[PDB]
Amino acid sequence: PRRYKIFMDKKKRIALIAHDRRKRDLLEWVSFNLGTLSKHELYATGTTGALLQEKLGLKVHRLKSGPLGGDQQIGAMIAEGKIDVLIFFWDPLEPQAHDVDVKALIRIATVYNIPVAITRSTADFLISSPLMNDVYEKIQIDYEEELERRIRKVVE
Amino acid sequence: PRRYKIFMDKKKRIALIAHDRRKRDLLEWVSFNLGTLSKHELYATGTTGALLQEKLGLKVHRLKSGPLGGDQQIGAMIAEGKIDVLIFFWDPLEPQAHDVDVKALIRIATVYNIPVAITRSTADFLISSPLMNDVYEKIQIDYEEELERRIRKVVE
Amino acid sequence: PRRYKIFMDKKKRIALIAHDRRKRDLLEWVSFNLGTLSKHELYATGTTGALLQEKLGLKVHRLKSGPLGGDQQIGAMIAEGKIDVLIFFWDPLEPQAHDVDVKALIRIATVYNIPVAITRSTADFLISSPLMNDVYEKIQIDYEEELERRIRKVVE
Amino acid sequence: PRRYKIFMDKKKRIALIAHDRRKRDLLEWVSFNLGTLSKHELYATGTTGALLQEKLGLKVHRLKSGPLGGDQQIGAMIAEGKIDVLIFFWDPLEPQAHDVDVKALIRIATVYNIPVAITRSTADFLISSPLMNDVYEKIQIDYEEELERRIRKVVE
Amino acid sequence: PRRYKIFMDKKKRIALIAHDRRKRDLLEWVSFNLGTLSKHELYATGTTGALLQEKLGLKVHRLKSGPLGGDQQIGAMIAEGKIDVLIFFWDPLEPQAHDVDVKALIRIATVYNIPVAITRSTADFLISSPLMNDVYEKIQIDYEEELERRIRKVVE
Amino acid sequence: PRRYKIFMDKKKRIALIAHDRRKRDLLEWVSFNLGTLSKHELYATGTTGALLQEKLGLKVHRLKSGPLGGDQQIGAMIAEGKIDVLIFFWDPLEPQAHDVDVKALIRIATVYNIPVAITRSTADFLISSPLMNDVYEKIQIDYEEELERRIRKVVE
Ligand SMILES: [Cl-]
Ligand SMILES: [Cl-]
Ligand SMILES: [Cl-]
Ligand SMILES: [Cl-]
Ligand SMILES: [Cl-]
Ligand SMILES: [Cl-]
Repeated sequence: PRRYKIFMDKKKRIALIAHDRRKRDLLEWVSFNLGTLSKHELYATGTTGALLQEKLGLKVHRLKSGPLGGDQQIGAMIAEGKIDVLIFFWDPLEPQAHDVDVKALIRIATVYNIPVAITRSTADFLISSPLMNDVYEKIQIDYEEELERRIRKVVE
Repeated sequence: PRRYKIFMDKKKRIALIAHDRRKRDLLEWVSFNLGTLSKHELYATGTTGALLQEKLGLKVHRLKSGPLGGDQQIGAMIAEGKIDVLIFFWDPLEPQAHDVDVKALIRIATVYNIPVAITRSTADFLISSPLMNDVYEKIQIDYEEELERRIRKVVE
Repeated sequence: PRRYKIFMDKKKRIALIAHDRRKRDLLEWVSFNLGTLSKHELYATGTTGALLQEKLGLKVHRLKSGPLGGDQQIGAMIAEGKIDVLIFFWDPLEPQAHDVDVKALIRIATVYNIPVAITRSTADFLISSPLMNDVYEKIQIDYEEELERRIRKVVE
Repeated sequence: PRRYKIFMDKKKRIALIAHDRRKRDLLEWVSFNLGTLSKHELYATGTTGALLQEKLGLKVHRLKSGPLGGDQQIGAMIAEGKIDVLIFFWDPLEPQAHDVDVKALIRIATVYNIPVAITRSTADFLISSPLMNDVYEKIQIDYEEELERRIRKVVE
Repeated sequence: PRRYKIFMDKKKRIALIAHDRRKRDLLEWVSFNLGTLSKHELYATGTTGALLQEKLGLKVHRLKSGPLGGDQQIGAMIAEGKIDVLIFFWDPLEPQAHDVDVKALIRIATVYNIPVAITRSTADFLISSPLMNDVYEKIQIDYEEELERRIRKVVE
Repeated sequence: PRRYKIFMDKKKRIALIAHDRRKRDLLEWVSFNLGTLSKHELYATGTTGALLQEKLGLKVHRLKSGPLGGDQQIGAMIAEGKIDVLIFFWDPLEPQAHDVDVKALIRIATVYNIPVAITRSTADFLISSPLMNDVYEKIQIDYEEELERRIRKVVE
């Protein structure tokens, strides 16, 4: 399947997500990077969103709570081009029973090949890339072509 | 947490999904039950929906290909109250690598307690119930309250 | 592989299962549906079973505790035709470490295409279908034919 | 919870299972160790058992095909005390989609602390141990007590 | 792919691992089997290691804490031949969020076909096999040959 | 637990990994970014590394085949501080059965908070950041302290 060269916009649509024991960490990261982040459009799952607004006076579009459908809302937005950078701080050691599934989100982000930070150090590289504030070129694999060939083969 | 009651409408919004080797089975099921399904609003992932339009001339709202984000569109729509019945025929023996993930959709259908058929016989019971064509009462567990309080104790 | 038309009995063999935080919910559901349920034969995992007997004076065959083998006993019973309706209320948000695996049970129920309720609203549709108290027709996929063709190919 | 001691019998009840690409390996292992295995009671999933009967003239109790419920029959029998050794040769590289799930069987073997060989070399150590042909002592953790008390605090 | 006959050493390199609620159990097992275990070289994840040294005066090489990379250190050691017996007592009912993943470790042990105990009764058979203190023969599947044929096919 | 600061070096130790159907993509990416990658120390799983040596004459340290233990070698090296950037191009649609597990590597990269690219566009942001070629500060959560205290309360 084909690899296409696609141009991406200067102003980004950034989804901000954190597992519960990473919420204060995300808050702090956002707080040191306010100047750059305030040039882009920002979204968050419900509770992280409230925290940002409440502790920073930040302007963010709030989706539903991650475990109550907010994770699928943001995944759908990725697939519709309405989010194009994912920042997801997650708990690799003691995650809550309800803490949002990292897999499905990173998967749909990989399908659409968008920038993803799943470590805080990755987010620091992302936010300081010249590509953050500029137009840039990305390679989109033609997964639709691949998928349909396979489906037709099975179905006949 | 509290359990509270919601009355659901007579006319349903029904999501139809099939794993690749179950596509023809779901087509045969829809074809045999058209009189009843034609009273309702029908939705489907990309390829299953085209197949229904082509083979049956059925008026179905087509979403993206399931593996390319249609699954998450449908999950988002369940959480938003835009879908209130899920019919998903799946492959329990030989699923393809890309076959739509059953767990995440049944998870979100269960959070919002909507009727779900993940076997063909379950589907025959659903469509024959008098509640298919009438309003009925569902119990909605107050997951937002519990969740909010747990998140609080962690972030605190 | 072939799809066979198979007739199923008027009197059902119903397995009743609940994750810990759904046990009181299952109790209440059973309590509003006693009249219909008392026409069929009923089974439960060990602790749910005891609860039903203790809080309702219900007659139910008790298997082992779900996490100590009761889940496999009921799956085996499905595969031997000794259970033919599954009612499983489960915890989509805060499940216990030991709470019975939903996947394996829904899988073997799909192999044998029996009616399954994994939401309480699904159970209300099931119990009110005319098929609940009548003989009905079901489609059994010939999974055995499919499996053996595949196995022989690998083994030579 | 309490740990208590159970004496196990000299004559074992042994479940033999192999993933499709390991079927010939298990046949060669059984064939090389017949003198010892012939002293014990032998059980197998559907296709592995037929193969042993055909190729070696071995008296093996055949269960259902593993992917069609034989795995759960065997898990139920472990929990019931009807199987007390599990020999399972599995494919760690290229398993088929239907290949029997390793986790659920080792889970239940561990709950009931029975000897388990999930590598061929482990099997050579098991069958050569003097405990293969004698009675021995096993520690059984009182999982029912702990479980019961946890379920109680939740339902309460 | 080929099955090769490979000779293994009399003196073993044993990795000792326990989930948190099995740590005291592993301690006790080691304490009844000190005489045999002291003939071989012993390794453990960080915290289990400390416990053994602290409660038994045992000489063991300590890797990092299992959840902080110790599990991958031991898996790498298996793949490099530096560990050739795995003893892993694990929690089948109430595992901690951080408790070491059993799957990846048993998988790499199966790739390299080494003796594995994942039940305490299995460990008692292992430690009493004459093969424990002797040279023995093992069958190594040529997984490398298989893998490369597959990779070349995809990549072209 | 405490969050503390570590300064990372100008010269990076970079692990390069690709699922089989992404091997050619990673080769094209490395080829386009050679000027920058040649300033750093490069590591790769077995087959990806040979391909880079063959096609680009690149000096890469080759580890074992990913599915035969190279993945765990790399995870061990991350935990040991021997790798401080992970570039992993993976197949979100049609992964092979043996394709390297994404979760375990991103888990350990997150424990030790190193920069991670699991999409090609993330990789273009990483390599263009001024932090690629300078020293930078990372936050290391004190996971060993928390873990140690939790293990203690359990064993106690
Ligand atoms: Cl992080
Ligand atoms: Cl079905
Ligand atoms: Cl429900
Ligand atoms: Cl093996
Ligand atoms: Cl055990
Ligand atoms: Cl990508």
